[PDB]
Amino acid sequence: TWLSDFPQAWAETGGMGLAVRQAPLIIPLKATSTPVSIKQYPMSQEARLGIKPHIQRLLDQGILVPCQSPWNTPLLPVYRPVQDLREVNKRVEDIHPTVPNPYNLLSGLPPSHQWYTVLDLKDAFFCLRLHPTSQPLFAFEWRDPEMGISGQLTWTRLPQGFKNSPTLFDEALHRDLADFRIQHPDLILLQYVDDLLLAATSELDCQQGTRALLQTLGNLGYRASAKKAQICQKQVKYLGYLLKEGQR
DNA sequence: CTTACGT
DNA sequence: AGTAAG
Repeated sequence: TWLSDFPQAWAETGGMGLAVRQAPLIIPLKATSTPVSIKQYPMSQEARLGIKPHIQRLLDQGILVPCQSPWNTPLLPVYRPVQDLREVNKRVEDIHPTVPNPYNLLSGLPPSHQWYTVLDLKDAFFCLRLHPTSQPLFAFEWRDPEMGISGQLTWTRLPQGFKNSPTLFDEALHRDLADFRIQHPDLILLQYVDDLLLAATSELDCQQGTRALLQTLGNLGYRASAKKAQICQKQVKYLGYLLKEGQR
């Protein structure tokens, strides 16, 4: 089965990812920026208890670490933690947006390629490391009033809610898949951040190309959702479109 | 929580 | 001058 054949490639079996070929990212600030420290709006016990197991898992995974930082932005409970990084985003230097819009991306799908595999990378941003010099930027406060600990945590990986994460991830995965494209010039590979479409001429070519892509992704440290994967189908859902007999 | 359009 | 998103 596709599951047991590629244990490293699936999030279900391969552990949390880590893009081992990608250097830890340095996040340049705008020329005039200084740190901003926003105090944490008090959180209800219900919200804190809802968020806590997620924080603990991220700590265990090394994705969060304790820190002391002159930067601080608030968490809101939505329960899962959502960080309001808008004041950090304002102080970080802009980069050119290189993620194509889905309409244009899909124009690169020729009618000769009607066998599809769609993969969704799990916890994609967390696969990219942050350089230690840039980690303090993203700090937030975490307290356990029944455990005594009251200090800051920050991210060791590219965080959710940071304005440049989608573009930085898209560019990093493009670098890591450049050789795959060269070794498989008969295949079409569309990348939209963490959403991938592979297109082939035939069921066999799609099967072989999908095996090659899963092997490559897992080897590089990325992880795809086995649950959501659409493997070697003539009909798939990709980026909100239904892809059927060349249409859409 | 806070903060950035259309009647 | 009463929605969506971090």
